[PDB]
Amino acid sequence: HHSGLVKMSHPSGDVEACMVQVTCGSMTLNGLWLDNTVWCPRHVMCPADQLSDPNYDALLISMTNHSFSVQKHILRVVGHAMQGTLLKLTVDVANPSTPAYTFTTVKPGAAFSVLACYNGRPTGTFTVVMRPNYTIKGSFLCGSCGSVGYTKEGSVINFCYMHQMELANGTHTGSAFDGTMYGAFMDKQVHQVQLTDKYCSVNVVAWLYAAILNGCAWFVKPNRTSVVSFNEWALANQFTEFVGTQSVDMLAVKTGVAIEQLLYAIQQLYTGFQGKQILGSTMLEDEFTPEDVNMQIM
Amino acid sequence: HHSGLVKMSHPSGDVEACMVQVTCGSMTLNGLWLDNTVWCPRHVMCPADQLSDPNYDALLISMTNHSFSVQKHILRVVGHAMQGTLLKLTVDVANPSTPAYTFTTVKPGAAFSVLACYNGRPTGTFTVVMRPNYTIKGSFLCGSCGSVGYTKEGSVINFCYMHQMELANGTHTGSAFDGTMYGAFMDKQVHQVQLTDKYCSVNVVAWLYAAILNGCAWFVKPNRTSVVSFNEWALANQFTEFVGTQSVDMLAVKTGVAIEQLLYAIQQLYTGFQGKQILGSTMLEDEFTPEDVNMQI
Ligand SMILES: *[C@H](O)[C@H](C[C@@H]1CCNC1=O)NC(=O)[C@H](CC(C)C)NC(=O)O[C@H]1CC[C@H](CC)CC1
Ligand SMILES: *[C@H](O)[C@H](C[C@@H]1CCNC1=O)NC(=O)[C@H](CC(C)C)NC(=O)O[C@H]1CC[C@H](CC)CC1
Repeated sequence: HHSGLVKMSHPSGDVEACMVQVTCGSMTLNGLWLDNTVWCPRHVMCPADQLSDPNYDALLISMTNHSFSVQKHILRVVGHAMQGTLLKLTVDVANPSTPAYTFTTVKPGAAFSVLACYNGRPTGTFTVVMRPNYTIKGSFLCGSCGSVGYTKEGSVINFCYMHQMELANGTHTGSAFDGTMYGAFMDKQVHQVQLTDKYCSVNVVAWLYAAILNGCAWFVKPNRTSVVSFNEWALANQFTEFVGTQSVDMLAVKTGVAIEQLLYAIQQLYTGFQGKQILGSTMLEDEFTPEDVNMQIM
Repeated sequence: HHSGLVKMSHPSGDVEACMVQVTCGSMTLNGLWLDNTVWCPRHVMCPADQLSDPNYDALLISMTNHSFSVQKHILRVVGHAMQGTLLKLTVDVANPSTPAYTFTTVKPGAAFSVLACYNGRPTGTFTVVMRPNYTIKGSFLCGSCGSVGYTKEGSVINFCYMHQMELANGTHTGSAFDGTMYGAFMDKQVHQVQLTDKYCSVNVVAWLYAAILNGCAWFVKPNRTSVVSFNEWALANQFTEFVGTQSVDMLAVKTGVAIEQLLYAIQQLYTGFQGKQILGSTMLEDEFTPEDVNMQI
């Protein structure tokens, strides 16, 4: 039986109306136009020559307001400033389609939508999970920097990601809108190695609840492992710490299966399912969130 | 190495702008507002009581324009007609933000984006493949009927799907905008014969090409199988006819691996990968298209 549990993105219209193209000399990428501000990655300021030890403090100083061209396809720059790894450009027109929005950094295991853009033109949307090593997967090619990731709660869009780079292993990372880069990473063109990844325990729990909700519960036993004992075990077996939420608790209540029974199950299934399947899979899945499961199965 | 091959949907803004809620007596669902026309599933006319064998012709006759209420959240009806399994409602105001559009009927193996809506409010977007048995997977709950699926050629939206129903196995089907149901399913709440799914061979080929481009070519041998023998093989082993395309050919040029090498490979890998992996999987994947792979890699 098909669960109906699929990778689902937020509708992108609200964010499509905010996307612009930013150009600084030879470099062109994408920007986010909210009210009188345009956000974009600061390496738009760097010529490909100096991309390996860029001196951003001196590059900023050398710019005037005319150094920046902002175009809308899907504007006059009257101020410029640097905030971490992002530029904050002030323009003389307030975006007439600015959504209600917040800037909140996301934590590992959280899911968000990405609107992939090239030259200020939205081309596609997909959902990603911030991994415990502060990378995301997804699809990003040359020119995609400035593409934004976001969630939506009510009328309020939370902008949480602005795309910056791709790593050697093909994963990706970027900034939060406070200007910090997710994970270590520096916006320089140099080899950077990401930390070891980990399974997102709370998302595995959610997925196993989805399985129970879908009729697949051969893996449930009376046996239980406590949260504290699971987290001790998790440090040493490449799982994140489990933190519960009202969202998980809703699934426990709905199914009548306690969280602690699923943490025990995870300790057994970790290694393989010995010929059985769960939701058409033979390994644990950690990219669906409790919120995903509550939305799409109930 | 993460290949960068993901399930990508079209930006939904253009379509969000056309979504409305349609109410008829006690039922409500979603509709599509293009110019002066609102499209919605005709079972909006059916009371819950009588969803097993509705008399749609008599329901339509029983109606008047004032039976139907249309509201845009994300409107007065002055005409109403039935086209197959859909209603075509004429409203007095034209949708100003009507995108350039056409109506197309997707074929099995083809991908399209879905805007899932409840009460006229877009809530989510995902991509599906029309399966060889004319169903789709996706995520659709109560109130989702009237959600639409679409492709894009340029700035032009091709509307191909309006959601109608769920089958006992959890899969879904809907109407094309000419009013016909994909796969001849009836918009009646009754058990119906669902054919068996098959592997979309052309998408399997595209996936193997993606593996090659990602530096996973362990399965590539100089051995070759012709299209016609493969297609003969495919009938007895739950695969679809392979039909080449310019998109596929681009991939054999990019990689330098010929189609027939991969058709031979499919015949071997169908039995299992024998301890090895392809793009993190131990089974063949058939929901990424030639167009996906070219676009994303
Ligand atoms: C801005 O559009 C790009 C996005 C890259 C391009 C290729 N795929 C992407 O996601 N960002 C960068 O190019 C970035 C600039 C520095 C200054 C941060 N550098 C970068 O991502 O380089 C990568 C390119 C890919 C290779 C392959 C492993 C490694 C370095
Ligand atoms: C219109 O919004 C719904 C969408 C369904 C409902 C639940 N999930 C969906 O995809 N369509 C219907 O409700 C449909 C109406 C008839 C007149 C076509 N009925 C329907 O899909 O019946 C299904 C419901 C689930 C059961 C499962 C054994 C089979 C029949």
